[PDB]
Amino acid sequence: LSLEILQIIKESQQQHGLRHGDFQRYRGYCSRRQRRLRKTLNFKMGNRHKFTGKKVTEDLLTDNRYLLLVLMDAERAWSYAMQLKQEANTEPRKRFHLLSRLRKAVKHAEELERLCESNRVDAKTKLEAQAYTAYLSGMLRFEHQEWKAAIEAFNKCKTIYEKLASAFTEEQAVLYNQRVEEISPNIRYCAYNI
RNA sequence: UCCGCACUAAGUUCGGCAUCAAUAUGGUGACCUCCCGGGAGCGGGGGACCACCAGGUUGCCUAAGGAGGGGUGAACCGGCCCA
Repeated sequence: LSLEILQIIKESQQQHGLRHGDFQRYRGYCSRRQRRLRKTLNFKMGNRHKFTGKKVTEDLLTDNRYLLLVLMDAERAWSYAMQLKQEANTEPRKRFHLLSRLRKAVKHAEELERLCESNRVDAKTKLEAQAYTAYLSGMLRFEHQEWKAAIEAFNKCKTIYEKLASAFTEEQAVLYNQRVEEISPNIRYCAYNI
């Protein structure tokens, strides 16, 4: 139904090491959270000695929790990419795996976006996921030095964030304004690089 | 505050399975094919295909696929230096 992806990710990253710049602990926590969610809802991927490719269909979205699985997959991919960003200063080889991982991060984001097109999901989650996917696509295109698509995605995501902030009270719009302030320097730097 | 309770929500600890590919250059090891010379052992030069290591741009790649570290390397079947 209705979910607050931004609130969940903000409450998760600010309390699991990322508040001071720690990515190993956040990645470990995300992996443990994914494992616990898989065990809790009986979402086993492969049995003993065998593996089967699972899929999140619209029929099983009635639990209002399978969104968190794909969200945590995307968050883990993003954390891995930003972790390799730190170690890419002295290891030039890490960049290829960094980009190969963020390319799958955008795939996870677009999967979580496309699974929300059904009527079982309210209008808030769809718009929030669209903003998240736009931000992720912009980050991906910026990291590959593609400026036009990155700035287009950044414009879309900031427009959605501003509309969402205007839709609510000023007490709760602070987080959306913070996200806008976080993404503005990237847009300005990309424009300056041109 | 007590519960052999129910599920949701985070961590301790121990096992099992699996852990990618293309492109440019150079190198090693098998095998194949063109030559020049020589009274032998052979010497010099050019290519086709496979495996691997280091290492630069990448992906119609996955739930992921480190350019990580170690050991065995066997019966004579990885070669090197070979009494």
